[PDB]
Amino acid sequence: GEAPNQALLRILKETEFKKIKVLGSGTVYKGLWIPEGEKVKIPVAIKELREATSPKANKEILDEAYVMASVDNPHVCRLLGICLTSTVQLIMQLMPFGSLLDYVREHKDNIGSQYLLNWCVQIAKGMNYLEDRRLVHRDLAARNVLVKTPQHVKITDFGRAKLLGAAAAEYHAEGGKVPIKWMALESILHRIYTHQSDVWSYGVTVWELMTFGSKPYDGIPASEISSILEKGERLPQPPICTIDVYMIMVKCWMIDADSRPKFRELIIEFSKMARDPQRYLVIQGDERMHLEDMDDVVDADEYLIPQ
Ligand SMILES: */C=C\C(=O)Nc1ccc2cccnc2c1
Repeated sequence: GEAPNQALLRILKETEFKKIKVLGSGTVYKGLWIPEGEKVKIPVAIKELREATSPKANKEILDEAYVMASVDNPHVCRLLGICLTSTVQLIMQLMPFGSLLDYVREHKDNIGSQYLLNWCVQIAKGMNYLEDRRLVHRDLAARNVLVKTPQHVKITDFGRAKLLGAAAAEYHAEGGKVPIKWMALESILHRIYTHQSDVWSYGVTVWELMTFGSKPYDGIPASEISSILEKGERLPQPPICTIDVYMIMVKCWMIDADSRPKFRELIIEFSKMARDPQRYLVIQGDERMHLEDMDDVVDADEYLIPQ
């Protein structure tokens, strides 16, 4: 019916890694992973559940683990393994600069057009790969992209991710706390999710980046979004955006899903713009901007296990 998912899920001993410090409150730690019987140290982020008495929460972390184990792309976050102690631990690649949402808010005065457009390309490559894998993210947002380096971002948070119905080329959900301000009209109205609903949220994510992390429809209640969208209203042109960039964002927000660009087309359009960034974004001072033993440290991206 479909191709078998031969991804490996790696179980790690808790003695294989050291928590160095806390990054956020379950709880995320900065840490180091020594693959058992390998002379390598891998910077990791270790996500540990708090209560561990919640069967619900345990199902949710393993779903995430299932999806992150099944993706292998330079622009999607990858899981190194899980640890089944009292509290289940997810070990992933450390992404030391944090979320791109925070990163553009914190660095709004240092970020030039070449970085914004290259990020739009990389997120499009990430999302096109996911589409190839028949995977619908359903929660794409500048908060859900992480910064390995200012040159290199990755889509994260597969908590909401689901497969597309090949026989049913759409997903059908039922309740929760949801990101109304990022969602396609068909999603808010009919809980319909596709790759094309992922393109709508890709549009909003590009608007967050191009406004240096402004809040979409700030001050408008979630209850009002569906009406506003139905009245043909959309997020306004960011000051730095040429009409070229903004028109692409607007195409991602068309009511007809099949009228939106494909991720493969967004790769192409942002790359053309990436070859001449000052033609496509106008930024003040753009021209003048730049962004134990570590002996056996290697990045996760240079740590490959056989396929
Ligand atoms: C690409 C693996 C991954 O998802 N890494 C991840 C997750 C959370 C987080 C928080 C703070 C710093 N780095 C990371 C990295």
